Amino acid sequence: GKTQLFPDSPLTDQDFSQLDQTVIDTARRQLIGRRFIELYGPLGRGIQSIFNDVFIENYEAKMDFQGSFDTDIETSKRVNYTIPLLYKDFVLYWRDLEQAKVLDIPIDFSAAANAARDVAILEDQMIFYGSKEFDIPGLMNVKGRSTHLIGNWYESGNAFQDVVEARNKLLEMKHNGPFALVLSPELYSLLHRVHKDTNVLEIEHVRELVTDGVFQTPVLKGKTGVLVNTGRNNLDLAVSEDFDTAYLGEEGMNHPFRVYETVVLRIKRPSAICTLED
Amino acid sequence: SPLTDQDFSQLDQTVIDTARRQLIGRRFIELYGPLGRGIQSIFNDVFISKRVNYTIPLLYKDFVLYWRDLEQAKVLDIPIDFSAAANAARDVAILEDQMIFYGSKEFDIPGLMNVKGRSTHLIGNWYESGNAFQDVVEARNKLLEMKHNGPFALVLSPELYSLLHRVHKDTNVLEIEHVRELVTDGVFQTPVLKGKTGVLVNTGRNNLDLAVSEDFDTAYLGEEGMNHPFRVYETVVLRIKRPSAICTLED
Amino acid sequence: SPLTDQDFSQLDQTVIDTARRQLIGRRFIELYGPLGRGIQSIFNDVFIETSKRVNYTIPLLYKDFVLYWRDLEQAKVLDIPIDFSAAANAARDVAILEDQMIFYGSKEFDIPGLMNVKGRSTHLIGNWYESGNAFQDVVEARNKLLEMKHNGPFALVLSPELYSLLHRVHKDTNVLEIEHVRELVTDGVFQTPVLKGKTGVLVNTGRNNLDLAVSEDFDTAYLGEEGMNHPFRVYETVVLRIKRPSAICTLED
Repeated sequence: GKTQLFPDSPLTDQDFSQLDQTVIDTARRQLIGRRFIELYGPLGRGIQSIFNDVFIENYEAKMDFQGSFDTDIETSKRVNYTIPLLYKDFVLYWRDLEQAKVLDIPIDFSAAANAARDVAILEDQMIFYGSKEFDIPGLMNVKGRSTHLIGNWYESGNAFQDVVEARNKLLEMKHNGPFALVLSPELYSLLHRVHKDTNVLEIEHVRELVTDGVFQTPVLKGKTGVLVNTGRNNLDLAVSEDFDTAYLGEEGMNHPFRVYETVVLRIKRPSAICTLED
Repeated sequence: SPLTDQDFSQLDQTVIDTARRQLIGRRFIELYGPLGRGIQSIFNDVFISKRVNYTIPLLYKDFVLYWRDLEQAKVLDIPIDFSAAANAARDVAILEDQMIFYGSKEFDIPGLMNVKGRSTHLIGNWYESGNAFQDVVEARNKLLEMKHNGPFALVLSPELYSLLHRVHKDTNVLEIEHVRELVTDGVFQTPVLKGKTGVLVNTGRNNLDLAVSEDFDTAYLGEEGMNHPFRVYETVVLRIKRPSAICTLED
Repeated sequence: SPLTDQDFSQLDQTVIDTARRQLIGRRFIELYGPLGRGIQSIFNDVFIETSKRVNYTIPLLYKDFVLYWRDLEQAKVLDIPIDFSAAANAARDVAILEDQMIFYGSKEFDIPGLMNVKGRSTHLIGNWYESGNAFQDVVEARNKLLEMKHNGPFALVLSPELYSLLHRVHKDTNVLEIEHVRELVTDGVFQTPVLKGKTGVLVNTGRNNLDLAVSEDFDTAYLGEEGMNHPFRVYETVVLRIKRPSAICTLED
């Protein structure tokens, strides 16, 4: 196992397994974008860049008697994306490890949770805004997406009207699949009032149209939201290496570790995204 | 055949799963078997008997796989991307649902919302409480007066389906739970219908059915410029035998 | 017969299912067995509050449909299942005729029906548009039936209009009138299109009050080839015996 990878590690196989379990459990509870985006299978270390095809037009099926000789294919542009690396560091102290070993006390993996939280926050930020250095577009700044302006959401019923208008805008472009809604926390809290007309909570009424769930993320500030047509053919996440931990070697009698992963986001059809902005 | 049998199997499964998750009409309409390729037209007897002939149409959509990506896939031993196949399969299902709910004006095939001999019900303002229940009850009464007492299915536009999500006055229950026992075959919604429209249909293979010749399938169009084009196709048609067993909630 | 055993079995199954899902009277009325074809008349003793014996003649109900040789030839060539569609229409028509005979009798054979027998109770209904009136009317009808030493499980049959009018919310109550009505009527509430307007019937069920004598159930017969086509006929022989006319209350306008 991980002991073979780092034979000079203070921990044992059980401790490494517990650390990995803690890291993955902390990562799972914090990842928002992975709740409605499919994962392209783990490729491996044999790749360092990916290819993305961006479409600009949509064609529908045809009805005929026997068929046709010509083949109709939409025009697409090919681009190259560089897979970035995201990582964080934490330290374990020798005195605490020795005391736990001599007292037969379970080891406290608290810094690993903070490292995993920071890595997850960085990944969410990259997904929702893109990497400026590598020039990778994000959900809220892609080119060719639809834009909607929201009104005053303090008055009851306005949010439902805005969501309906965004859905109509997305539907007029031959997009009928299930939708997902992501909001800033300030707007998310405003949906927990009582709809006077229907005598129900506004969030419950909104959840009827958005059948893939409504989520909120802290990376969005102020009045900000996005409506996305869920589908593998529309957007995807390519993962080279998932969340993992590495031992950096002893230094100053203290043992540092690193938590790292390599992911990227591919947007195929920018027309399947609507952004609700102030 | 650039792909081996495993890749073809995954392609077929991907197309089938993508199509099945989107189809609405197949959830409450029976199929008249996979007849085969030996038939090209069907006969319908409207029992009011009048015999008509319907020509079975063909629905298809094409996509393409490139060879560089495939070769890299076998080189690196990684799963093959099939996003284009799913994107193609979605549109075929959408077109099939549109044809089922509105028919083809060029093939001269009636749809559920425009067939002759049906019943029409004018709905009221659904923004209040209880109006939807009254409208559904009246539509079911109209259907019942025509010697039709069987399982019923209700299909609504998303706007009306959302409007149904309210509180039934004086009983403190959701109206949807008060409708699900009258309409014992379920309530469905589909984006095909626009505005405030709906349909109530008495199910049963003796009232209406779907005749299919070839189900969803994939065909290789042959190599072209070292690439690989593919086609996704199917041949289906809808027969309505008792037009009186349909009530359209219009506005 | 052009059909083999399998097609005959399928035809019988289709006719049986169509008849079973369409018959209303058979839901709350007992059957006096399959008697057979050795009996052509029955005896009914009416108790009036004594016994009067009356001879009833068993009628025959039938309807004909046809299969076209071109369709069976095409189905045989293409190896596709045959289409038994006219049989469903014939079975539906026969069932409708039987229900009409049960609820109104035959004037030719002077057999009384449920809504026109002599020695029954009649109740005049009010305006059922207002909430609560129907509950009061049903309660009063059951009270009328109660002061006759009749307390068995009751059954209610209504016209579709009255049946639909009953699906509102009871005034000053959370529940609908359907539940309150079904509380009193423990044998179910049925509706049929045979009744027209605002009419209904409340019947104290039981073998000793009324029953059905069936000499031959639903069956199919081959009439022989004609014009290369194939006609068939669906038929049955039933009759209704009412023994205690006092156990019926008819709601009329």
